[PDB]
Amino acid sequence: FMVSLPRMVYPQPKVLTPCRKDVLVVTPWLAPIVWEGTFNIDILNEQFRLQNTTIGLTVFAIKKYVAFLKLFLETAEKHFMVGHRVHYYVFTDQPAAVPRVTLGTGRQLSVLEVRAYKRWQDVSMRRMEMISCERRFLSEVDYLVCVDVDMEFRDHVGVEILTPLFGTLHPSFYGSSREAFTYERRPQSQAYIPKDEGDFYYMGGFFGGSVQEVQRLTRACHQAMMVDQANGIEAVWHDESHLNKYLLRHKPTKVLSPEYLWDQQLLGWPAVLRKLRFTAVPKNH
Ligand SMILES: O=c1ccn([C@@H]2O[C@H](COP(=O)(O)OP(=O)(O)O)[C@@H](O)[C@H]2O)c(=O)[nH]1
Ligand SMILES: OC[C@H]1O[C@@H](O)[C@H](O)[C@@H](O)[C@H]1O
Ligand SMILES: [Mn+2]
Repeated sequence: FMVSLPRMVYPQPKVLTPCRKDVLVVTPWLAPIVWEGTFNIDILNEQFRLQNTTIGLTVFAIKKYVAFLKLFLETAEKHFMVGHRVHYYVFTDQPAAVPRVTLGTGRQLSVLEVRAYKRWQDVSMRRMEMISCERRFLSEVDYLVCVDVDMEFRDHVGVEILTPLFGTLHPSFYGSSREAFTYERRPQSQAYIPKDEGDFYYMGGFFGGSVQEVQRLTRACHQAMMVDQANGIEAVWHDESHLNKYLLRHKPTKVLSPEYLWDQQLLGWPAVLRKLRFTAVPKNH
């Protein structure tokens, strides 16, 4: 049950003027595409705080990638869901290497020890299995957001993203035609997508939703990866290829624009991006 919003004074939405004319702001299945200009964060904050929303954030930091946690967590404290309840879940092979970062009120961090795989591909792929921590998340958070750790927040990432299921437009492909997308193209893989299919190319480094929908997604991607392994095939972009297949066949209820996962060194700051909110930290692969 949702109580009434309080009185609020803000600019009237004008029906005969779009918030953004340069970009697509709603998918053909009526899911908002979240860009700056399209939302009033004060209305959204009221709606979500009145539900006492708790957001879980998962991040994996295996092997050398523990070095990214300090900046990731400190910048998450300045920009990710401030004002709301947040539970960080740090999955790592080295619990003693997790930095002690100071958290704001209503925010907590859990360290979850996992095994390290040798190949960076298996580390990245096995997050789907590891996420699908099932009973624990249902009890502790309302939404789960799953991200890469080699990143920093530079601007607001808030409750405008929350919805039953979302993916994020990959920053290298948002202007690309679908035949250029790097989907898995071999019909022998479960992740296969033909050249005449595909809405968007979603980034493996930032997806989320309600706990139920995220567990559906991660279970389905982990089962599809197991089928490929048993067939001796590994998708071209690993868990990202499987997430793309899943989101083609289960449309997300919101799509985040590339504001939400950007790489300034590789792609600069185009005018269609008013804000760069969560951005790659340069590293040597
Ligand atoms: O040795 C590794 C390799 C991968 N990762 C995790 O898997 C994510 C995806 O891998 P990566 O960021 O290397 O992929 P890229 O963004 O460079 O394509 C990393 O952000 C970490 O969260 C990790 O922790 N340790
Ligand atoms: O083609 C897809 C690839 O695009 C890269 O630009 C990104 O660094 C990889 O992680 C994978 O997403
Ligand atoms: Mn990454």
